[PDB]
Order: sequence, then C-alpha cells, then structure tokens
Amino acid sequence: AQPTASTVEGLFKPSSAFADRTDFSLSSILQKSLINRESFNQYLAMRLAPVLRTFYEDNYDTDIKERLNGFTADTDNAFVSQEQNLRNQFRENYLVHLQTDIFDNTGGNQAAWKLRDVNNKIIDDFISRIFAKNFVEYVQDGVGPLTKPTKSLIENTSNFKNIKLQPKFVNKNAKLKINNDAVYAAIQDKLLDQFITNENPNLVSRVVFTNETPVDGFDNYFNTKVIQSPTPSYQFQVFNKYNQQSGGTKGANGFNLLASNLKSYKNDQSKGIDIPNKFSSDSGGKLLLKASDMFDTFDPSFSAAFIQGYLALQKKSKGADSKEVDSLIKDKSIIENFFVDNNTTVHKTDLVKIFGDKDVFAGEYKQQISKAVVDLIEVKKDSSSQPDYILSRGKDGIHLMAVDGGSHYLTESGRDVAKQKKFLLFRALQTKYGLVDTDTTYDFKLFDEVKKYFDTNRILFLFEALLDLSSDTNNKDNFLSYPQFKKFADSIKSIEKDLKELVQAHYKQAVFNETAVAENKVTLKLAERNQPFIDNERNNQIEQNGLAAKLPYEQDAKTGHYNDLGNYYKDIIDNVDKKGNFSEEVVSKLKDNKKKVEEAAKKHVEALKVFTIPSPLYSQVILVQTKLSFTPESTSLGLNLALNNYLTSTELQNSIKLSYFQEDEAFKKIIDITNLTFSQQSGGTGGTNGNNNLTADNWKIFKETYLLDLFESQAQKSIFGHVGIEGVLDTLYSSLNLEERLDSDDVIDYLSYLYTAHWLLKDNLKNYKQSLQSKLSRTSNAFLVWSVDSEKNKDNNSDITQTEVKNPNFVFGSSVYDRYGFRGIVTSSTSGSLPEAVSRRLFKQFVNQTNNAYKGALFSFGSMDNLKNIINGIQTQTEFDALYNHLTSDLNIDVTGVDKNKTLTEQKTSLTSFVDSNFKQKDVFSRFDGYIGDNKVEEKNYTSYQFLSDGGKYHATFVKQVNLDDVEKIGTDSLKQEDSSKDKRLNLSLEEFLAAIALEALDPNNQTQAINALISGNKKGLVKVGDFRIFSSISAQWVRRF
Repeated sequence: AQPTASTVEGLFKPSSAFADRTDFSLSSILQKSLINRESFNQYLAMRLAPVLRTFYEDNYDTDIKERLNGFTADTDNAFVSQEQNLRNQFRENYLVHLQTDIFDNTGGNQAAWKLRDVNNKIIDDFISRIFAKNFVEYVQDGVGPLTKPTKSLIENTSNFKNIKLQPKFVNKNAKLKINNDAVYAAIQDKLLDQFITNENPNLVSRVVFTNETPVDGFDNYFNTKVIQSPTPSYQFQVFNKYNQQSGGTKGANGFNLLASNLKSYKNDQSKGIDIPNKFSSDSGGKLLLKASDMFDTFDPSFSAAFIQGYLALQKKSKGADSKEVDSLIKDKSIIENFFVDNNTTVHKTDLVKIFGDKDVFAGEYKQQISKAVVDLIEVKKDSSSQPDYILSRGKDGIHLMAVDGGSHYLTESGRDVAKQKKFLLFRALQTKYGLVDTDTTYDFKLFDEVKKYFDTNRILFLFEALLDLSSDTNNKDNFLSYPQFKKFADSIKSIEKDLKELVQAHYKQAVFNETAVAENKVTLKLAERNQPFIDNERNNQIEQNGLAAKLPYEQDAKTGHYNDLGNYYKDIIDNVDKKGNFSEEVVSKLKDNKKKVEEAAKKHVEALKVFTIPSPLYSQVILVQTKLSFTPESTSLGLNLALNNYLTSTELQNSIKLSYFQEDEAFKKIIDITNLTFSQQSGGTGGTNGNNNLTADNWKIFKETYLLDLFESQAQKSIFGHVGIEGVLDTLYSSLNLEERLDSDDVIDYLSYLYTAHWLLKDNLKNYKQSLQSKLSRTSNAFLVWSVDSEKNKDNNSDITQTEVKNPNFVFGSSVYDRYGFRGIVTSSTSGSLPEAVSRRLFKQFVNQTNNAYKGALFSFGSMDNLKNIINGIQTQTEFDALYNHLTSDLNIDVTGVDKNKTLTEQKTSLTSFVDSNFKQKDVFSRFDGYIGDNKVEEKNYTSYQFLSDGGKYHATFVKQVNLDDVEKIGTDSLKQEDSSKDKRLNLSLEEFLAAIALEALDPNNQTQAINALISGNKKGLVKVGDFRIFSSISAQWVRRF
C-alpha cells in the first residue's frame, strides 16, 4: 500500500530547530519540558520503571519473572492488533498515520511504542503490588510478630516503637520466594511517611448531633412574624431539651451521657481519644482529615474546627473561648454552650447588637441571646491542660471533635511526624486485627488512604521514595542490604547521581504546590460558608441569619489568608523542606525551589548530552536522544515523552506568545518581560522624549485597571483581603504568581492587555484616536463618568465622589461585625456599566422636565455649523427619523413646523430652518464638566448638587463632556505632564487620561487589534515552528511552518 502523495506533501515537515528564537533551543526547550510537571512526570516514568525492571529481573518468584515475558507477548499482540485496525481503517496511507498519530506521541519509533507500553505495564504492576498486602505489625523478638497482639500491649505510647510496618517471614540472609515483601514494607513506610508528611493526616473522633426538628415548636424559638417557616439547619439550630424520663442516647440526651464523663474517652496510655458511636446521630466514629480533601469531602465548619483543635494542642489556636469538661451545659440543650458571656480574645457573634431593635428570637433564645453567641468553643479536661475536645456547630448539627494522639504527636514545637506515623500505625494495627472497642467501629484504612493519595503522584512519589531509601546508607535493615536485591538496590544507586538532584527539587516543589492549592481552599471554603450570611444582610434579610455565628478564625486584612488555619500546612512545608505565616513561607519556598528546579533541570540536560536524532520516514516531530544515562534507550524515550507533553502543552504556546512580546523593542523599553517589571525604573532612561513619553508609575495604573477588571470577574472577592483597593489588587496580582509562571494563560492575557494599553499610547495615540472616533458620534453626547452609589442622600460639604467606597455591595464582608466611580468614555450605545438611572439621565434625559440645563446638550456637535452640516446630510427617510427622534425624544429640543408628510427635501429643510432660527447666536455648545443628578451643577459648586434619585437609592455622578472636537485633538503633546497641555488630552489630566485609555484597552476588539499589531509588527516576522506538536498546539496566528 503505497501512501498517496497528497498527504505526503500535506504533512508537516520536521526541522532542525523547534522554533527560531533564543529560548527554543534543545538545551532550553528540554530543560523547560523537564521543569513542566506533567512532562517531568512523563519523563520520570521512563526513568523510574527501568529501575523496577531489575526487580522483576532478579526476583525469586517464577510469576514475577514471567511477568516481563507476558508483558512483551501482550505488547506484540497489541502491536498486531494496532497494525490490523490501522490497516483496515486507512488502507493506502496507513503507515504515514502509524508514524504520525502513534509513534510521535510515543517516542518516534516502532520499538519506542514497545518501550513505552512495557515500561508502563511493569511500573503499573509494581505500583499495584506495593499495597497488595497489610504489613502493620507488633514485632516480637525471637518468635516473630505475634498473630494477634493484645490490646493493653499496643495501646501505649511507649509501645508505639514496635509498630514499625514490618513483614512476617522476611529473612535478609536467605533467598525467600516471598521476601519481596521486605521491599514493599520498606517502600510503603516511605510512601506512608510521605502521606504522613504532606497530607498531615490527623484522625478525629467526632460525634454529631444532627439538627433537631423541635417538638416544642419553632415559634418558641424563632417567631413566624419575622422568620417564616424555619427548617432545621445551622441558621435555626434547635435541639429538644434534655429530659431524664426518655431513654435516649442522642441529641441532648446523648450530650448528657457524653459530656458528664468526657474526660474518660482519652486513653492516656495511648494518648488516643475514642468517643462511642451510639452517642452520634450518624454512624459516628473517626475520620481522616488530611490536608488535601478535608475542605472538599467534608463541611468547611468541620475541617476548620478540626484545624482549631489541631492548633489548640500546640497552643496556637486563637479566637475561641475555653471552658472545662465539667463546665459543659448538658442539662439544657447543647446550644447553650455557645451563648458565651459578653461582658469584658474570642470572636463572639453578638446577635443582640447585630439585629439592633428587631425581635428575631423568642422564649429561651430571646432570654439567652445580654449574652453573645459563638460557633466553636474549646472544652478541655483541666484549666491548666490544653483543649483536647472542640465543640462546633456546622451544617448538620453540633459536632464534638477530638484529634487522637494530638497530645502525642502535636506539641508547641510543631508536628512530630515520627510520632504521628507511629500513632496512625497503631490505629491501623487496631483495625487490622479487630482489636477496637465494641462501642466504636473503625472506618479507618490507612493503606487505602496512602494508596489513594500516592496514586496522584504515581511516578514522582515512588521515585522519591526509592531515592530516600537509597539515601539512608546508615540503615542496614532495609531491602537494599538484602543479597536478594543487591542489583536492584544498585539500580536505585545508579539513579541518585543522575536524577536525584532534579527529583528532590521536583518533589519538594510539587508537594509545596499541592500544599498551597489545599491551603487556598481554606480561605475559599470559609468564604463560601460565610457567603449566605452576607447574602442575607445584602437582601435586607439579616433576620434570616438567626443563630448564624462567625467562626473564631481570624483573617488577614492585608493578605486575605487564615494564618492559624495555615499553620496546619506550615507544619507540612516545614517537614518537606527538611526532606533531603504559611502564605509568606510558601511563597518564598516555592520560588526558592523553582530556581532549584531550573538549576537541576539545566544540569540534568547538560549531563545527558542531548542531541536531536533525525526524524524517521513520514515523521512530523523533532525527536531528541541521549547516551549519558544508566539506561540510554529509556532515558531517550523519557525525554521524548516529556517533549511530547510540553510541545502540545499550553506552556509552550504561552512561551511563543511571550517571545512575540520579547521582540517588540518599543514595549520592552517600558517593561521587563521576564521580570514582569515596568522598565526605566524612575529617571531619565529615555525621559523625556516622544514615542510613549511617560513614567513607570504611569503604567502601574494600567496594570491596576487590568487587576480591577480581573477582580470584578472573581467568583469570590474576599479571598484576597480588604482595606484600600490598591492593596487588594496587588494581593490578587501576587496570587497569580505571574513572575513564577511566565508560560501561563494568566501572563499572556496580562501582557496582551499591556500591549493593548501601549498600542493605544504609541504613535501619538494613533489607535486611541481611531477607537474614540469609531466609538463617539456627533449626534450623541459622550461623557467620562465618575458615578458612585450613595445609599443615603444629602461645612459638611465633603465630596462623596472622591471618598473611597470601602466594601461596596458588601464585598469585603459585613460592616457591622467582622476620584472614584470612573467608567471612562461612556456613550449611549455602550452605557452598560452605568446604572440605568444615571445612563437614562445622561443619554436619554439630559434636560429633564424640571437656565444652564441645556448646556452641553448639542455639545456632541461642538460648533454652531456642525449640526447644520449634519441635518442636510440625510439621504433616506429613516436617517432623518433617527435624527428627529434623537433631537426630540432624546435631546428634548422643541421642534416647530416639522411635518411627517413632507418629502425628503422639505423634511431636512424645516429642521435646518428651525435650527438656524432658534440658535441665531444658552451655552448649548459649551462643554459640561460637572455634576449631574436630580439637578445639574458644575464641579466648583458642589454645595448645590442634588443626587440622582432612583428606587430608593441615590447616585452621585461627575461627568466630563467629550466630543470629536477633542478626539482628533489628542496627539504628540497629549501625554505631556504639563497642565497647559490638558486640552491635548480630552481636557483631562494625565492620570485620568491614562485610566480612560486603560478602560478602552480592556475592550476585546482593542486587544485583538493590538495583538495582531504585535504579531504583524514583528522585526523577525512570524515565529516558525519545526515540530507539529508546536504547530497544532498554538494557532497559525502565531506560528508558521517552514
């Protein structure tokens, strides 16, 4: 089957270089690919599974020996099937697509496919067999581990040292068929420790008393006249009071059976805390609150309360009240514990002051709630002791939680990961032999949890575990010293000097990435939980809150981060740092490790001596190769796979777009693209001369406008802190880690906006003039509007349009507890951002029926003869219809003698005659620069301005008039700092003009035009690509084939 010539001519032609820039060379593209997490893991698979091939090779078991032969046979059969189906599908040109859509993604060779699928099969099998057995044991000396250790033997802190995750019949000095378990128990105890290290997986024994529908009746608690038809939930939380007659063990009865003897559920020998299942409404028991999905799989009020207990052990918990076990309110309902004293810290929801002079509660709630209200309190055995039990109410009722072993492996110095691993191994041993108490059930499988967390990094984590295994030369009891695994442990030894410098950094940064991702969920989900209690206050439904209480956790005004809740993850990044506020520490140690990955990847690619192999027949990729590696073929294919992932990735596309910015010398004079810092600092480097004459602060406002446009699109706007907005904006900017991520969408969009802002600023605003001309019109007034919403209407003459509206629409939380308004040049056709009230007052009700009220109405024409030159310019009937309606229904100018029945000539003739005979010079053509509301006044006379009124709300609006008589007048002298040149920029100041230009730059049409200018205005032309994976990845608007 000779392939047809059409596809052969039409297929991509591989070249010597991937692209034609100084950052797209082999030594740079391979380094960047090895820094890409997904690409790096695709490489590590091919550099890690050759290590695990040796274990299958020297293994005693006949089955494991035959696994390699079976994998090769299955690979041959799969190749036969692939060839058969490709032939039956493509016929004439099947070989071309066999090399194109299969081999290129695989390594570019027939044997490349077999070295991919076999090398993945063996690593998958080795991954499965690590966790195929349970090895948590209490090891006795001279008889081996006891088949069933006794309860009193293992439930001791001093006896934790004997729970070491060791196999049963493994002898170092013997060739045992099942000696391979000595491998897994060594790797598992490594992987498990990673699980103990990164996830910080504390166990919590918790009891939840679900929300109770009150048989007493909600009217007793929450009156219907204010709260109609309550439903059992957090906001209306009620439990039937404790009665001794009914023989119940849940609700207040369960809380009485529980809190009376609360001190007796901590097994002080084991330091663990075990609370009975029957005392909880659900199945009850213990849950694993690891760092990753504890704010995902469970309620935020639950996970955050567990964190509060976590730091309560470590004397780091803040904001919560403390009361002893004996002080618990068990006779009354449970909620009475939370009505804490108000007289004079602890963050208490004083609902008496919150609801003001409105009756929201009734009966016992009204009498109690005076007395503040909280959500979480700390209950402890003794006044001198530290809080071991935490009581908090969430979505599904009130939970009493206690971390078990917290006094053991969590102290003021931080988390003790060795003790934590020992304690969780003790719990896993408890579950292994059914040695738990009869009144509790262990829904706790540590091996399943470590397997599920480790399976995310199925390649990096296993490789790092092996490296740390071979990094411990002082421990002779590992499987490395077993003579059965002498060469296998040598294979792990042949990968330290080569890759470990890179893999340690990659692991230490990926774990930090996951830790930052998980700790972002803290401030994300706490805000999500607090969202309805802000919605209620927004909708004037504050009374719906009822029993809603603010959590004790403090937030950062300057950062928008929960510091104490971040300590739970700081106790992770302080552990992965030693391997080999949390916000500041992680932001420092992510860049200090990203530079380490840069260095390690560059050294690894250097030491590999990478050269480009010529591509095979019908190939469309630029493959690479190496020879300075322990297994040259697998390392070459690993680099091939890492490239196949990076070239198709959006990181390389954003790198190409980054290079297009690199080329533009005009833009690079004002920015430092790699540094993402505005250039020229502050001085005379190019200052002052034409061609975008402005400072570097003059670009900070463009950046701030971009940040505000991004902030307005945020799903939640309180995850970034609060007061004003100049701080929240830089916090949002930091949150993007743009300088740490130069090959992201978040940076190409930022730079696209920045060159949109410059492409309106260059050539003496040659494109800003065009945008304004195509936006403005002569028959419609245009304004620069500073419109603020005043919920209250009016020397006590402070301007309200220049006073910052902190927390507008309650966007930075709630106020009661814990020159602005600019819209740019807004016209009638584009008045979406303006409120309908002010937009109608400007572009449809300029001169209201209630003098200077006509000033600026026909300023859209600017001069006397201008509207005369436009009225006779009408050719058709509808063209005059629009003008007449605008002059009457919009510009409210009285018309005399006009007739609809007139012909085309007389139609315009009557209007021209009446315009001339009515305006034979009321400052109608003057420029209106002042306040518009219920009345109209100038800027100077703010003492006589009536705010616009609409639907009970008020508006304060400043408008500066803009016509085409100043759109054309912006030119070379438009960016000068001088005040006398303000007429050269729409009679604006420089800052106002640049803010308007930035708002114009946010236009998608402006950005598209400026980006096409960037690509077309390239000194070297469009970037060429020699690899198809770089051509298909990014559109032809940026890259061209050779």
